[PDB]
Amino acid sequence: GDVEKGKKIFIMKCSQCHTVEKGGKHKTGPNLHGLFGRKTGQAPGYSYTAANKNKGIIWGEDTLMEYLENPAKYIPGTKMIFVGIKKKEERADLIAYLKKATNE
Amino acid sequence: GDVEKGKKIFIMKCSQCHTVEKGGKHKTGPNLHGLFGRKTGQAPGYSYTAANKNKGIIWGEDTLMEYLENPAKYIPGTKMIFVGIKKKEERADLIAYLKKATNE
Ligand code: HEC
Ligand code: HEC
Repeated sequence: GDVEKGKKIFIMKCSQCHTVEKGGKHKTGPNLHGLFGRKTGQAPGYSYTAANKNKGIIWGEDTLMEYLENPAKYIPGTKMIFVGIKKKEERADLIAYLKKATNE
Repeated sequence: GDVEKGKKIFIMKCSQCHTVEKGGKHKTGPNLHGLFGRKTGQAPGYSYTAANKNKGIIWGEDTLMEYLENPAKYIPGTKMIFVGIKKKEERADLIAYLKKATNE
């Protein structure tokens, strides 16, 4: 994969709620440093909600791929609400941009 | 409705297949200039497939909003494939970025 494009994807779609760097802060979501090979729900200092902890799954390329591919199946209600809030704002911003750009 | 954020979303999520500018090129998808207030399937010069045309739907703020919220209502199988191909590439670039950034 192209890490430079992946960086832009991460900024746009995740960085509002997650940091990746060693010792980076917990925000809406947990810091993700050390994620690869860690069991779900094991970021130190982050208060997970009921669903995430009870998996027994190890994060890696393949589990991330399945996670991202059908998030609704696996994300808990809390994150679903936060994500839906961000997606509603993104839609309104996109439509705002389109009504400007396509009529300029 | 933040037009500048809307632009960034458009670049990331749509600009591979769409232009918005007057006289802008048709690419995988139709140029979008003048979209608002136009019926579905009426971009001049563009070769559509069946499942979009002859709707009688007029594009606007609300129909665009529903499109983004419920794409199954509007996107044909052809576009589903193009978008699914794109999302897979996105997932691989994001995962590649994460395996670098979360291990730095
Ligand atoms: C962009 C595509 C991403 C990616 C790759 C991830 N997120 Fe999130 N995340 C958020 C919250 C509140 C949680 C915890 C939910 C709970 O309490 O159980 C998470 C959790 C994750 C994980 C699991 C981490 C673990 O340590 O087990 C992963 C891998 C993850 N996220 C990746 C919050 C958000 C958002 C808030 C609106 C947004 C946007 C994202 N996350 C985006 C992404
Ligand atoms: C980013 C979220 C967007 C937005 C806002 C739109 N698209 Fe696409 N698009 C693609 C193709 C092949 C078509 C034609 C499908 C067919 O033959 O019917 C479209 C169509 C649209 C429309 C309808 C346009 C019309 O004139 O009726 C609209 C409003 C629209 N798009 C907006 C192809 C793609 C992609 C290829 C992988 C990508 C990505 C997008 N479109 C993204 C977006």
